[PDB]
Amino acid sequence: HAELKMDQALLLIHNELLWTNLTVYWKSECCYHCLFQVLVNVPQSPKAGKPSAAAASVSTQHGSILQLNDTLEEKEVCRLEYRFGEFGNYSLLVKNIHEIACDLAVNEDPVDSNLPVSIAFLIGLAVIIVISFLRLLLSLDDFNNWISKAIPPRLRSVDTFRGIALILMVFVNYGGGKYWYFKHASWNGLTVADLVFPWFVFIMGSSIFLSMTSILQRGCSKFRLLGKIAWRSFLLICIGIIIVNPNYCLGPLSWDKVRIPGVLQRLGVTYFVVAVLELLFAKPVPEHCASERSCLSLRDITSSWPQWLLILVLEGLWLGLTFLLPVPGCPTGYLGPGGIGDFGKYPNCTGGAAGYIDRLLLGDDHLYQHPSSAVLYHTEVAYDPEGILGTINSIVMAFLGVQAGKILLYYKARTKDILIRFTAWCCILGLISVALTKVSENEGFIPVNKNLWSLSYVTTLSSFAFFILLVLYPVVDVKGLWTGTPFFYPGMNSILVYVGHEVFENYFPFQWKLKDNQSHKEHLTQNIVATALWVLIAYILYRKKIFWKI
Amino acid sequence: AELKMDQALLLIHNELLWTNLTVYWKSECCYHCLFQVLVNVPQSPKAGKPSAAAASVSTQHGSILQLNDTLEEKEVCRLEYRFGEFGNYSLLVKNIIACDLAVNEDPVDSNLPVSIAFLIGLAVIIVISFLRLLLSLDDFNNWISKAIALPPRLRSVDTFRGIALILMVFVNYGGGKYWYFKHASWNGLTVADLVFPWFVFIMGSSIFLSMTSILQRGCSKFRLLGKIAWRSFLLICIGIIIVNPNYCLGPLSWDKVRIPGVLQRLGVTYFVVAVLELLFAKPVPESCLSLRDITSSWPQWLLILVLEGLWLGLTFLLPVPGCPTGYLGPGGIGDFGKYPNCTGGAAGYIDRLLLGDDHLYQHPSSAVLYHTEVAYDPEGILGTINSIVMAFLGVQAGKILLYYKARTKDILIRFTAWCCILGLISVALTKVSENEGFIPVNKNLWSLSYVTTLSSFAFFILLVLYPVVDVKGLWTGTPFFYPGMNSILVYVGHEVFENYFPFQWKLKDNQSHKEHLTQNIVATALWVLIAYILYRKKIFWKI
Ligand SMILES: CC(C)(COP(=O)(O)OP(=O)(O)OC[C@H]1O[C@@H](n2cnc3c(N)ncnc32)[C@H](O)[C@@H]1OP(=O)(O)O)[C@@H](O)C(=O)NCCC(=O)NCCS
Ligand SMILES: CC(C)(COP(=O)(O)OP(=O)(O)OC[C@H]1O[C@@H](n2cnc3c(N)ncnc32)[C@H](O)[C@@H]1OP(=O)(O)O)[C@@H](O)C(=O)NCCC(=O)NCCS
Ligand SMILES: *[C@@H]1O[C@H](CO)[C@@H](O[C@@H]2O[C@H](CO)[C@@H](O)[C@H](O)[C@H]2NC(C)=O)[C@H](O)[C@H]1NC(C)=O
Ligand SMILES: CC(=O)N[C@H]1[C@H](Oc2ccc3c(C)cc(=O)oc3c2)O[C@H](CO)[C@@H](O)[C@@H]1O
Ligand SMILES: CC(=O)N[C@H]1[C@H](Oc2ccc3c(C)cc(=O)oc3c2)O[C@H](CO)[C@@H](O)[C@@H]1O
Ligand SMILES: *[C@@H]1O[C@H](CO)[C@@H](O)[C@H](O)[C@H]1NC(C)=O
Ligand SMILES: *[C@@H]1O[C@H](CO)[C@@H](O)[C@H](O)[C@H]1NC(C)=O
Ligand SMILES: *[C@@H]1O[C@H](CO)[C@@H](O)[C@H](O)[C@H]1NC(C)=O
Ligand SMILES: *[C@@H]1O[C@H](CO)[C@@H](O)[C@H](O)[C@H]1NC(C)=O
Ligand SMILES: *[C@@H]1O[C@H](CO)[C@@H](O)[C@H](O)[C@H]1NC(C)=O
Repeated sequence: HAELKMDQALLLIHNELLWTNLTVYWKSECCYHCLFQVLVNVPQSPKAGKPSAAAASVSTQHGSILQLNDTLEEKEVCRLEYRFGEFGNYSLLVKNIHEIACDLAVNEDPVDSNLPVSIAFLIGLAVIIVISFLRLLLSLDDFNNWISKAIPPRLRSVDTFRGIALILMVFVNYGGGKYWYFKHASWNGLTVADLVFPWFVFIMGSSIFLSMTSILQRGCSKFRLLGKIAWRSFLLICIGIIIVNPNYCLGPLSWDKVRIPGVLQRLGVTYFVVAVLELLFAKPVPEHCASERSCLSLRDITSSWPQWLLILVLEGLWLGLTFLLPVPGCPTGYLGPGGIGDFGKYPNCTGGAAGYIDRLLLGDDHLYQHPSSAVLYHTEVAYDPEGILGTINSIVMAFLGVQAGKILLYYKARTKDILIRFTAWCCILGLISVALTKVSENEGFIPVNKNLWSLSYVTTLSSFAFFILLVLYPVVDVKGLWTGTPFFYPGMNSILVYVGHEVFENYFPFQWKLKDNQSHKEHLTQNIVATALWVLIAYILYRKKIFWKI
Repeated sequence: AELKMDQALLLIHNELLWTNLTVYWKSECCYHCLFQVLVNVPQSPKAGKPSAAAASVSTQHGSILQLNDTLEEKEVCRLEYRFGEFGNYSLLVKNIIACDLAVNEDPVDSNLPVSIAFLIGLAVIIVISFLRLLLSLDDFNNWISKAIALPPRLRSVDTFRGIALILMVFVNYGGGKYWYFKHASWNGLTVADLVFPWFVFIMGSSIFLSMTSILQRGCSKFRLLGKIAWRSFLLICIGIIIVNPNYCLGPLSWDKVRIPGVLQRLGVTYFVVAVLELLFAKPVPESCLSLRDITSSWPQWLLILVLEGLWLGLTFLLPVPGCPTGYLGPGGIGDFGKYPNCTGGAAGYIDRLLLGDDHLYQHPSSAVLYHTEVAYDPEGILGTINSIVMAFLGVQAGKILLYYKARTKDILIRFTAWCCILGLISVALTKVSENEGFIPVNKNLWSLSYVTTLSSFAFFILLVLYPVVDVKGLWTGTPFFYPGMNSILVYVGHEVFENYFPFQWKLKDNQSHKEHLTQNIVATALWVLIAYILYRKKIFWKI
């Protein structure tokens, strides 16, 4: 409604005081321990009855804490903790009451982002898009008729899970309407965009076990499956480094500024490690005890105890490196965001041990230069979310996916046992996560961090994945009440969809110029249309059996 | 240092204290250009101290310099030297009025055998590296076990298309930024200008070679018409969406979308010529001079002649407002600058009238030389007629290849006859001159002489490829038909992956031909390798 943009409310401040230099400090409520950034400097009023006013633009995404203290006296005047709307015209008046108090007034009502659209506009847009697609499909055959008138099967629950993850990833990678909850969490906590990648690693591990056991029971030597695993991991790493990581619109690729790690690099490294582990210890899948009712046998874990032992050793290594690796110019065992986080006393300390290891082994230029904490915590250093330390927890979560595959493939005709074990695993992983985080975004022993790929992050997302599998496997596999109707085509063409949406970022169907580039509705509509078009492309590549696999 | 690629720093010293000298430059290859001012050199402040002015002159080909006084407006000397890349030329002029132009530093001249011998050396090095990398694949693994469509594709059309694809991948990436590996500014023929017409010719030949097989094997005409229409629509949509816009500048908008394009023109011509062939389709029949391939296509020939007449009439007779009728010139400063905004003439006027100025090629091939300020699309509306004509010439080549399958001599005789006829037509039209003649060879207008010249070249290439690769089998096209079978995928990939690392990386110095040429050769070799890899796995993409 003004020169504002993208969750930014203009806050006029009337310094009605006569002889006080007033400065205005602001800090979002999302910050755990952040410095009070300077917002605006409102000078003293020249005379009584003629206040001096200045214009400042506060944020809107999540809360706002305003601190007013005298610039010269360095004494607090008053504090506010308002939640300014998207395009509000809030006005703050500070004046003597008789000591000094500030009054906040809402000159113009906010647009109330996500309140107006809520679910009503979402349902309306979905219905309109569906009607338009159906009309286009029906009228498409009209042109063809005018001329005539003139003269071991793939598991479907895993496919639906991967399709859900892929749809969510395509939505949140394109922006997801540029909403704060559809983007990545700044440093800690969990958002909608933070869920997909751990789910992808979990499904990768489950598919690793499924494919491994299917190929081995087909009568194939381990020395050929090892070559397949190594080649697939190498292809993943190379594809990521060459195609996915760099933004070639900026310019040609130069090794001095090549981002070595990435999503596909991490996927390939973890795939190689966990698949080679499973190949090394690959027990044949045994038949059930013919009861299949409420069997308590833990043969699934007692047949994979070496893999579990090595995974726990790796997790202990991750904990030791995170909490006991002296980082120069940084507290040992740091988990904060740096920049202005933790009151700003460690500005060049994003990540801590993981960031130090990344900057040491790979160099500062070979890391993600725009980490998710840069926007909020003002981190000036380069931290890569897919670093080296986090690869250990990525391997751990891939192995948890392997465990889920073991659960769902050992007891193939014992769906009650499958659900019992999925419930048990979800419960125990949730208990571990709730012990580590203590139900807190930034408190607890190990908060839910994606950039660090925290152990609590892995446990929380693995519990979510186990619950999702518990919901999907009966409905989509056993009961058959559902088939993942809009989901499993991306589930089958995951790699194709990922590579395509990484390449065809700005292409017209997935991205077009907007009338209002600072509108949430326009961005959300564009991102939803792009996601729906990627689902349509995956469905087309399913109808014509074009399944790209590595 | 301060110089750029294909430029020489021309120092100019004037020993005259009574006449300021302004320096006018004009490239030798331009037909009729205004003498654009190069540098203004003031008079010498005192005797024995000539004023020094430094200017950079294009060294690609020719440099006509005229010095005339800025006050008396009278010329003092004229020189037509052809400078060299990264040179250092000092031009001293004194009252004796004569101009010396003594060269100080010898030019690098990267267009010299440093682009031939070095190219061969780079190719040898790349081949050796690839062979060494491929050799150590199975031997190491073995040593580690101790520690533990009724007829086949012609392959001549495929080799021709593969040559065209290699050329397009090389010259689209820049081709070393050489002047002869780019599109000639308006009239003229270069290595880049030869690619697209060959693609249209091969498209027509494949149109016939596939249409007759489809009709003879198991299919009807209505399903084939549906397939032709769907393929044309797909090509047009791909050209509009994926290929034409360069999305690195931002999201697509309708006010800045280029409606014409390479694939749009190919799809439109495919639709038109394939529909004509399907409508007038007759079985192929099994004589030193039969002439059946024309008696069996006389209706299509009549339609093509009518289309050619329409193209000629529109080009030479459509009244362009604020422009002479029958204008084949480039506008800008071309044709003595009397038509600053007339690029294309009738074809450009039709494009701007129908599709609008905003939906055209913002940066045509004449902007670099003739300084045109208007938008002219080489793949416009009017040139589609000549594209259809050459697609039908390719269809005629396919008719020759398919009628006389039994008698190879009956194919070579027709090929040499058609090549000679089209070469004679082109010689008559252009008067063996790039800028003279009735209709000079011009890719931007897709001139009729351009179509005839490139079709004669294509007929000669087919006449030298069909025997060698098919009749006696001297040489299958080892680096050629692998892209020949994946043409559409190769084009789409190099139109999508222009900037990706294997095909493009950062250079030590962007103003160097030995670097750009190596980059483009590596990219083309990698595209040939990718097409070969897809051929090995049989992942051919069609439609
Ligand atoms: C890389 C990626 C394809 C690996 O996932 P996957 O589950 O291993 O995917 P694929 O379908 O490629 O699986 C490969 C093999 O898994 C096996 N498999 C997969 N699903 C299976 C199932 N439901 N039942 C049995 N086997 C299965 C098969 O053997 C398949 O190969 P085959 O069909 O040739 O035998 C996938 O995780 C991905 O697309 N990642 C990129 C997305 C991402 O990481 N996003 C993060 C945010 S950017
Ligand atoms: C592929 C392209 C050249 C035109 O297609 P084509 O020449 O007809 O080749 P395709 O490989 O698409 O083949 C299409 C048909 O020709 C057939 N065909 C091609 N060569 C053949 C041969 N030698 N013998 C028999 N049939 C042949 C194919 O089998 C297919 O027929 P089907 O319908 O029976 O499957 C075109 O789409 C393209 O690549 N354009 C980009 C290149 C370009 O224009 N560059 C300009 C510079 S940017
Ligand atoms: C705004 O002014 C208040 C009032 O002084 C500051 O509060 C104290 O500032 C001193 C700095 O001299 C600190 O040592 C104290 O810890 C602060 N708190 C208390 C309770 O005394 C406040 O810090 C000022 N704002 C900023 C951003 O510095
Ligand atoms: C769900 C998610 O965002 N995952 C990873 C993320 O993927 C992305 C992130 C952003 C984009 C962008 C901006 C556009 C696009 O079209 O493609 C993307 C893909 O890239 C970062 C590492 O490269 C990490 O923050 C995340 O692990
Ligand atoms: C030999 C040839 O390719 N000619 C066509 C030409 O191709 C090009 C030209 C330029 C580029 C560029 C700039 C980058 C790229 O990576 O791709 C290209 C492809 O595009 C113009 C119309 O689009 C016309 O001059 C011709 O039809
Ligand atoms: C407030 O600051 C201004 C300079 O920005 C200064 O001129 C003025 O005197 C200050 N007010 C007081 C009361 O010191
Ligand atoms: C906010 O309200 C004040 C009150 O007068 C007004 O002057 C100002 O223009 C308003 N802001 C906008 C953006 O309309
Ligand atoms: C050359 O140009 C200068 C401008 O600096 C001018 O003063 C001088 O008169 C000119 N020479 C002649 C001969 O007019
Ligand atoms: C330079 O001066 C000469 C002298 O008359 C003139 O003929 C020529 O056209 C001039 N060059 C231009 C105007 O480009
Ligand atoms: C060109 O030669 C002159 C005369 O020797 C010299 O002063 C000048 O620096 C040279 N230019 C370059 C770029 O070396």
